[PDB]
Amino acid sequence: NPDWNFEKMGIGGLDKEFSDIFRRAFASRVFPPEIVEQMGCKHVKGILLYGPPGCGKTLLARQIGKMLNAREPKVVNGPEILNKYVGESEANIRKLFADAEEEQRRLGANSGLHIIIFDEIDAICKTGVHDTVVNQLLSKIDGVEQLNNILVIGMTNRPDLIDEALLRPGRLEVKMEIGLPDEKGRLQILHIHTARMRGHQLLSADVDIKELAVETKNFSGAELEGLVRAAQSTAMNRHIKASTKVEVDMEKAESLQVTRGDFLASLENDIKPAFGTNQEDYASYIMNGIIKWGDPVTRVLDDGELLVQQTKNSDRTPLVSVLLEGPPHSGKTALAAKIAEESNFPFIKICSPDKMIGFSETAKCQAMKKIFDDAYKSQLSCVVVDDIERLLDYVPIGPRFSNLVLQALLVLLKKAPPQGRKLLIIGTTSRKDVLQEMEMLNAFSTTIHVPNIATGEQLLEALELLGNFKDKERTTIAQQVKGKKVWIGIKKLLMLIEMSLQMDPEYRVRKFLALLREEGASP
Amino acid sequence: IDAICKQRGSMAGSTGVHDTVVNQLLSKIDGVEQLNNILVIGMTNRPDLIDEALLRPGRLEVKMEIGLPDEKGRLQILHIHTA
Ligand SMILES: Nc1ncnc2c1ncn2[C@@H]1O[C@H](COP(=O)(O)OP(=O)(O)OP(=O)(O)O)[C@@H](O)[C@H]1O
Repeated sequence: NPDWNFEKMGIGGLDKEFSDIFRRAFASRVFPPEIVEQMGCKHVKGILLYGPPGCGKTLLARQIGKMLNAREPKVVNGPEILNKYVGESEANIRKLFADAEEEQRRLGANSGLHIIIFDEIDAICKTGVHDTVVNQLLSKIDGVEQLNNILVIGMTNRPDLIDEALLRPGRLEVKMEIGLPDEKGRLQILHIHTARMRGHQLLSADVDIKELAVETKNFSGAELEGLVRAAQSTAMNRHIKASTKVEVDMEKAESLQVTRGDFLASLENDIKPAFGTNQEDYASYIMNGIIKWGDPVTRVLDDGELLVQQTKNSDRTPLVSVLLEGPPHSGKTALAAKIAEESNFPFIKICSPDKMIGFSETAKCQAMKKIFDDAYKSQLSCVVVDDIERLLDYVPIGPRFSNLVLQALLVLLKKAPPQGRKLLIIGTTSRKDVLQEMEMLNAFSTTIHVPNIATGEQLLEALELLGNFKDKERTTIAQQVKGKKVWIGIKKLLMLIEMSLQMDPEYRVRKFLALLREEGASP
Repeated sequence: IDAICKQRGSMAGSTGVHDTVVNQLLSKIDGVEQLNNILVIGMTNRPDLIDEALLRPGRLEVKMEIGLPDEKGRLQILHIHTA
């Protein structure tokens, strides 16, 4: 039988798609032809493969051409059919059907299978020349005479611009989607390149190919080869003392080694990716780390762990929400980012207003919808939304705000993901009364409170952990602040310390204390 | 180079002479026959108008940006022109 493997194709994921085809898309072929003719059914003869540029599509087509006792596939590269003279292109299109018609007449459908490969079909299919070509191809594929031994495979990166009539059933039946070169493929390519040098013992042992493969992301085979060549260039130039004139070469220009340093230098400053990659700048939201100046941090973190484990191991509460609360400058987004990082989930993302400046309500709604749609594809995911009041931009005058964003958030806060999947949501804000007065506080399942430095001993402990002031100043600070309560956030404390450290040592303490007096307050 | 090479299509004419030129150039630079004793240098003011196909691995694939000079460059240019 066809006995699909998909490991035959030397790739990954095809498991699912191969299954599809072998079991149900294609199957009439294996079935006895007489019964197929007797009842009905229709052999599939149209497959379209769409995805970003890569070597997977051509390799898959070659594997299929090896996946059957067929002829040699006929491949046309680009719009070579187009001709200056009238009539040549459609003539050639018909000329391609040579052996097919030969077998479709001498043995009809009872002959060998014919494979047709189209590269960048979008160029030819989408004014007289183009419409004539499209009509000729459509008639030849499906016309008065039916061919039962021709298969057409097309590859494109812009499926939206293909003719709709070409997607009618019986012309392009099967749809296939492609992706990018995975980590295992990148390792295979790097091994196919490097090994040659490994055999000659010319490669430094310090090189670790796994690390290089990990660093390279979104790099195709050509890009990896270019990176290797640039590493070779940086290695060989060590002996090329060329200058304004060009001396070139030395007594050690041979027996060269593509060292790791050359690889890294070429990767950073020589060869740039043509697509880039993702980005997770947790350092942006966590710039100065977390310092345990008291008990509240531990309480917040423990509640976060409890919520995470409830989300992970629940059956009838697949969706859970929580709200971070506190006064301004209390450090709320950093704690949420820390909890998300400690979650250890496959999918984590942050929605922040810093990425939406000058947007209208519709753009913000579309961005949020896209993020949640992406989150709905994984098995268990976490999402954090910070500065809710800056999202539905709010002003105490009027008051004024955006209703579309508020309604979208209210709808999204209680929509469960598809069956068998888990989602966690963490929201941060510094204005609870406003949200409560909007009837939005009842959507969240629970809340947590972020406090501020209250007692002087906590301030002294924070100073000691920061390690900025010495014992002499600490004695006076404790003397003057121990017998009184304080009210300050950590971010403001860092700002005050940085501001006060500018002046000369004789005044610093006083200046600092002066500032601490001006910023004092009570809840 | 941008005068000759522009994105395929995107032109309103019946002759279609702006596409055959690009296709012939692409075939000759990188075709079935392997020619490896040539180097092509192309300079332009508007890199965007160039057809995307010509800018890729194999075809061209090394691109330099010449920017405004710095204080040292200005000094060198003035010295050169005042020598
Ligand atoms: N124990 C801590 N908890 C939280 N943040 C801390 C802690 N120690 C140091 N930090 C740092 O203090 C800063 C807190 O600022 P953050 O942006 O988290 O506060 P915020 O209340 O969200 O700000 P704002 O109210 O001004 O929008 C961060 O740089 C964070 O890394």
